[PDB]
Amino acid sequence: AAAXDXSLVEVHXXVFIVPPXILQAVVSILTTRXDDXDSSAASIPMVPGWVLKQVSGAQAGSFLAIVMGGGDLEVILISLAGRQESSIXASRSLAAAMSTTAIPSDLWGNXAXSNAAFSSXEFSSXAGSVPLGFTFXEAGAKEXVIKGQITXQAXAFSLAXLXKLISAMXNAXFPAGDXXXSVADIXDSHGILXXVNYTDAXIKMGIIFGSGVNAAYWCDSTXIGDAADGGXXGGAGXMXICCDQSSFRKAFPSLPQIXYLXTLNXXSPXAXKTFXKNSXAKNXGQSLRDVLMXFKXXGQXHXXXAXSFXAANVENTSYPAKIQKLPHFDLRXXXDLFXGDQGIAXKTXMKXVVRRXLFLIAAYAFRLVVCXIXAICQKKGYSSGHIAAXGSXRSYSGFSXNSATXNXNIYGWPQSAXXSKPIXITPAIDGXGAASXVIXSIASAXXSXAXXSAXXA
Ligand SMILES: Cc1ccccc1C(=O)N[C@@H]1[C@@H](O)[C@H](O)[C@@H](CO)O[C@@H]1O
Repeated sequence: AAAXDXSLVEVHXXVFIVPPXILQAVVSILTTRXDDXDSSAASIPMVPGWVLKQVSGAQAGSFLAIVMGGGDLEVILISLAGRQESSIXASRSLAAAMSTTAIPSDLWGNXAXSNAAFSSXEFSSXAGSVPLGFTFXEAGAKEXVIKGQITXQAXAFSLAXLXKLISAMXNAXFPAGDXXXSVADIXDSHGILXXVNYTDAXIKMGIIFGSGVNAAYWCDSTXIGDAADGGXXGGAGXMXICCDQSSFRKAFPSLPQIXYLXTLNXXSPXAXKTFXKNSXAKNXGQSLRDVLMXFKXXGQXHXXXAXSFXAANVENTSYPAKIQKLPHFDLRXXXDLFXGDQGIAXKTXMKXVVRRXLFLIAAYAFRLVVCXIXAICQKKGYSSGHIAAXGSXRSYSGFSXNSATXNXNIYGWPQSAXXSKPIXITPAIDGXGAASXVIXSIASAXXSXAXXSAXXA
């Protein structure tokens, strides 16, 4: 707007501007950290998915899948057939009071009757008995696919006595009632690599850009450190990994962690998942709020104005999103927002700063966010491929285009349009649902023809 203001704006341009050189530096220690975690030790979990097989698109049949979080349980029935799939679903809301039940039988009892309900709805007969895939985004501890132990409750549950294998926990309540078999317990990122690969052979990774961020890809058993248990395993071929890289650089030798980012760390149930904190859009409204508050204090904006704004995480992700989507010019939509929302009255020169700031903040989450994608392709040597992306942040103003060209940056591609880029980020197929059904079909057979599903016991 005015000189004093433009100055302050260019310095925020210095703070949130992240050049390829930085991105290249980050990507480089990312390769290494990746390696680190596949080795006998390392800070990125890099937990094997136990998906030992590619997948054809020629796999057929009826498969069950569920995923539940706080709120709902999605039960999906999916119909598989020579590279296409038909899903049908239903959701059930967690009985208020579940999450904090004293009795564990309650949770499983819940998923078993919902299951009973869906089948009775869906079949009303049926003879064979169908495999089920449980996507349990919560805590590793898969020894095998058919496994799964709660490491720690996320999503805000707290149910006494579980850090057990959640699997035996649920089937039990099945027999009791009757009809299906839990053949695989998995992660949402795995699911999207898999289901997405069944429909598109060119898929090289499965990534989520939502509240949390993570990715999955296929490594190969001989390039791992798990090599000490196997036998029936092709002796060097096809192992899916759940990176759980939202923790990269908790050591901090290389993310361009600004003062705003330190603060966000601190105020968080502290000091972890720093790659997530620096590229998760879940925190982008709070990063926006901090600079804003910082300029108020230095008396450059919101002169006079009252603050109900100085409330940690008052601004969610939808605030910069909306400010970025502001179509016209005098940024009429932001003024509306700040106003009665916060009851602030800003002039258009401020709105200009608020917008330019949302701008920086979005683009850098989008840029940093692909550093672990290009790290995989490099480490695994994928010169071309498709990255199947899922997450809420992909229905965030210009995120798709941003990471895309961030990638063109890191690599150096001189290409006009995205569609022409060697590695393209495309939308995934359903990770949580179908991906979990496609992994059961894979699983089940391995069991069937008993080929082996985990580390030698
Ligand atoms: C915080 C924590 C600690 C270690 C291992 C798992 C977690 C986690 O929830 N991480 C989840 C991850 O499992 C999931 O794939 C993504 C995308 O949905 O969201 C977070 O990153």
